[PDB]
Amino acid sequence: SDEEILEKLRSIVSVGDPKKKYTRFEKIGQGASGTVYTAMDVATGQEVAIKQMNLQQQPKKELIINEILVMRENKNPNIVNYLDSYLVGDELWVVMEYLAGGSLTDVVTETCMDEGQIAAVCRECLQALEFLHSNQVIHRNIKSDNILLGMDGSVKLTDFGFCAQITPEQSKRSEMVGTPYWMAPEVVTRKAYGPKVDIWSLGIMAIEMIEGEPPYLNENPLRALYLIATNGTPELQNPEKLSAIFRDFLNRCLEMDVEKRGSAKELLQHQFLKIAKPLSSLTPLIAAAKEAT
Ligand SMILES: Cc1nc(Nc2n[nH]c3c2CN(C(=O)N[C@H](CN(C)C)c2ccccc2)C3(C)C)c2sccc2n1
Repeated sequence: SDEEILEKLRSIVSVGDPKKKYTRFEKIGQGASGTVYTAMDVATGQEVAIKQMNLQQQPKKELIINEILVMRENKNPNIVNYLDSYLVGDELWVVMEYLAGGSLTDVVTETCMDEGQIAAVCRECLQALEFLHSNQVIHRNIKSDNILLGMDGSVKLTDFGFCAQITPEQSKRSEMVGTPYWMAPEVVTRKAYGPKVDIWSLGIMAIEMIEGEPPYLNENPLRALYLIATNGTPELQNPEKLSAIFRDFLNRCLEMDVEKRGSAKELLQHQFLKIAKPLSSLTPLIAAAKEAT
């Protein structure tokens, strides 16, 4: 019975020796959620990022299976590409594309962004969001840490461990999942929510690009969880620094009324995304974040 859920996971993964298909292994990161290596596809000569997790020691097969499956059926230019999976010696190896420009968290916490650079990032993310939302997938963990950057300034979404599928029959969801500071109020208050929670988290992510961090970050997770549920729409520290069209975009991402809050399809047409700079204008941000590290 359990955990015979592994049979699905062992049926998912590709077979064969990952050692044979990839060489030039170099460690690039090592968090609590695994360790990332760079490597070269012996075939195409292409560079890949391989995440290695301890298995059991995390876990949870139900949701890590969900992560693989969801990525496979949801390929998009604005989503970090999933390549392969291999289970070797109680380790789950997930081969992903390599983005060398680091994360949006490096940028937002070490640099200042102009409205043109923020609009370019918001656009790419909404493009990924509209695609997932049309395929009835809710990310539920949108934050700057899950935005990866290409050396050319490419903006791509990652981390599908927390996503959830939806149907016309079950159009909502009720689990208190995600990361506290980015969580929509309707999620914090255990109400039935929809895809628009990702829109809220995008808005908080925009606040990151503005102020360097999401609201209440000095407070502890539970304290922040309380602050969100009571205050509703978060206040900017210096709202007047923003153009009126940026403030409008923000207010529509952070609208308490789910019905009034924008959808990804809607927000892609907003006048704030007009003044978007090309993605090349992100490379000095990237360069700046690298320095001071
Ligand atoms: C680690 C690292 N990755 C880089 N680029 C990447 N290319 N491809 C990928 C990454 C990072 N990735 C990733 O899954 N990171 C997650 C954390 N994220 C999701 C919140 C992670 C990091 C460390 C340990 C476990 C899990 C993938 C998509 C494989 C880069 S660029 C400069 C430094 C750097 N350091």
